[PDB]
Amino acid sequence: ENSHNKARTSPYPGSKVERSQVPNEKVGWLVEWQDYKPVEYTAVSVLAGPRWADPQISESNFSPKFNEKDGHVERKSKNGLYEIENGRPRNPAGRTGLVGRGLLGRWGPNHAADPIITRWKRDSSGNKIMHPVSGKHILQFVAIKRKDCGEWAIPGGMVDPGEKISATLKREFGEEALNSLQKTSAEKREIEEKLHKLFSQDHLVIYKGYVDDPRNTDNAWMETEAVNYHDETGEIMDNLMLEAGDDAGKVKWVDINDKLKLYASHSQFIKLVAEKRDAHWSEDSEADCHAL
Ligand SMILES: OC[C@H]1O[C@@H](O)[C@H](O)[C@@H](O)[C@@H]1O
Repeated sequence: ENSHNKARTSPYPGSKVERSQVPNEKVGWLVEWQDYKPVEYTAVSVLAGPRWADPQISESNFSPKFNEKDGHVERKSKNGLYEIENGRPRNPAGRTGLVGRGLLGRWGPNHAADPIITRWKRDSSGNKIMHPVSGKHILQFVAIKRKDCGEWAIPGGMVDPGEKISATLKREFGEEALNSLQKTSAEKREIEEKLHKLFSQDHLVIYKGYVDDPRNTDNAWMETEAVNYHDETGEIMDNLMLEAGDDAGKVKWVDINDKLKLYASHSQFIKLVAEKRDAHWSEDSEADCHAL
């Protein structure tokens, strides 16, 4: 039922490295493939050993505790246990044609968080807006357009070592969508005040676990936790100006519907939020295909 596909594209991000070909029937690790010969690649930046990266497996003093909280490094996958073979993790979604870590710092799961902040779209009078096709109100969420992607996306990022997911969600939203890193500390508190209120009133976990990402390898992969914080009355997000963080091209409130084109698997997350919030989704019924 559909193997990961982005995790098998070439060349590997930021390189000219080509992955070994993996036929769809041979994606699952359960499938025997004695001749499987993935290319080995770990980015120079990762091999250099920065603070956010693990050492190579051979590193004498390195004894990772996979599938567990390993000190300041969360090695548990949100999709359950992952196998350890040849002393290293095996991607839970299957073969990718490349071993090593590529651009990912950690062996195993590399955690990210995606805060989906939503509010109902409102008119000049502060009332919700009903869509005629669905009869449901239009919901909006805060999206950013990165300069490196030029694609609209949920404002998320990597969990920092020793940081809790709830903290990552709040930090990323503030830094990326409210440009909090460029605030006078005084405003950083009016923000943490509004976000404190927001991040405690109406939240739902939308998705947790593996994400098909082109940075994934046989031994390291991305995982995210997408969580929706919703402002039902609009009173929390009404007087909060959006301002793109240094690494977000633009930021804006985006109307949600099934025509929305988003980065990665963010459109699927948004569809789930619309479902849970009873928001408008179907833009075109395709009824004219029978309308006569
Ligand atoms: O692709 C999975 C995740 O990767 C992270 O680097 C991004 O910041 C997230 O928005 C994305 O959901």
